[PDB]
Amino acid sequence: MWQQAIGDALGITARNLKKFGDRFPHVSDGSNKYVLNDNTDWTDGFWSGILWLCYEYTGDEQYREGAVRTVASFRERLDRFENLDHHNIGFLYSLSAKAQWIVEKDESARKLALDAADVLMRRWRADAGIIQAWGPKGDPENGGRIIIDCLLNLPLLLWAGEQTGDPEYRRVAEAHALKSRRFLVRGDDSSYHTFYFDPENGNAIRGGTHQGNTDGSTWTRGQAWGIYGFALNSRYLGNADLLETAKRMARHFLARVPEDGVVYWDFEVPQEPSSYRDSSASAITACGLLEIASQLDESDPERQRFIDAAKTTVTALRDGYAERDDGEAEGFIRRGSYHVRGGISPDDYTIWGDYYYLEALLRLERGVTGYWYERGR
Ligand SMILES: C[C@@H]1O[C@@H](O[C@@H]2[C@@H](O)[C@H](O)O[C@H](CO)[C@H]2O)[C@H](O)[C@H](O)[C@H]1O[C@@H]1O[C@H](CO)[C@@H](O[C@@H]2OC(C(=O)O)=C[C@H](O)[C@H]2O)[C@H](O)[C@H]1O
Repeated sequence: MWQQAIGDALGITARNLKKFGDRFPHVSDGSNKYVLNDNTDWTDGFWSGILWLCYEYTGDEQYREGAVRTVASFRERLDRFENLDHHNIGFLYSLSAKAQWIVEKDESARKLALDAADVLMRRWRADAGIIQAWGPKGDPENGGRIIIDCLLNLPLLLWAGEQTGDPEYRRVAEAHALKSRRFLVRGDDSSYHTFYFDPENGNAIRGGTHQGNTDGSTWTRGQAWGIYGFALNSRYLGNADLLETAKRMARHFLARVPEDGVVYWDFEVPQEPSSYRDSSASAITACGLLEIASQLDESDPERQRFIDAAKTTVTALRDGYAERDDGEAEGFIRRGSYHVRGGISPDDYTIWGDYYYLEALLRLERGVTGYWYERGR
């Protein structure tokens, strides 16, 4: 059912850890090999997250040892503040530092994650009323810009608050999430990728993207970040509207799933085989669907509908996109897309797609929920 699928991921990760050594996988680029970086992108945490996931599934120290080393790398990355002037602090540290604390209660890890939360919390522009996504403070173009991806960076702040009792975190967390819900989600339940606000007064300027097909289109990964993001924020904040928004976006997504069960990179481009896909968006949604259901009561007949939608998605990814552990392939699922608009890895492995695909599996097979919040929140 789910064991075989997890088995391939397990074997692939085992080979990868040895081959990658201390480096981090990002995306493939025209082949079955991952392009590695020295912990300098926004995705390094997904590697740490996959290693932690494999460790919890097998108990095999080879995975933990690898994950532990990535934690040391993140400590050094924070120390020399390298490529951290971004909102992705959550993506980077929730699945690495925070994960280790969620996994084994490592105090050193905990503090590393809290330290990361601090630097991120400062990304909040009291005026704009939002956590600046990309660029430096007051950038001449991105000072007041929010990307839907940012919702996944909030759990690190929400977690820090509960661990520090400091109300700062939660306040800024909810402010950004409500702000996103109001300006990133559209009236037909679709969503904008990013939204711009005046840095000075904070007024709403417009919604748009440089990644989705058009400013008014629906980039599937963006819709996915919203589905999982809003659901995650609904858990921490006990916010029913955020949960409703998650459900709305989920139904919008599901109604546009193609015949083979995996989505194209954008809902507004030609929905046919010649268009590029984004298996990572389907993977993210599977997790998001399960997160949503977990917040619903059994009497709610929609709960099982989302659980089944999730199962169907994962099975679809497995059957038509998953790689077998053939001793060479380095990715879990094929046909993810980084930047179709730009021709950058438009049909490749994406480390985030792999992580969510694996998180969905461990959630479905073991009930493991990733590292966005303390197990059992
Ligand atoms: C400079 C960054 O890396 C570039 O590398 C590209 C490489 O991945 C590809 O395989 O080959 C290309 C040609 O050699 C090579 O240029 C990418 O082009 C990348 O776009 C570029 O900037 C990064 O872009 C991402 C996405 O816009 C930024 O934001 C992240 O995006 C996403 C997402 O879902 O795609 C999630 C995160 O929340 C968000 O931060 C990165 O910040 C930026 O570095």
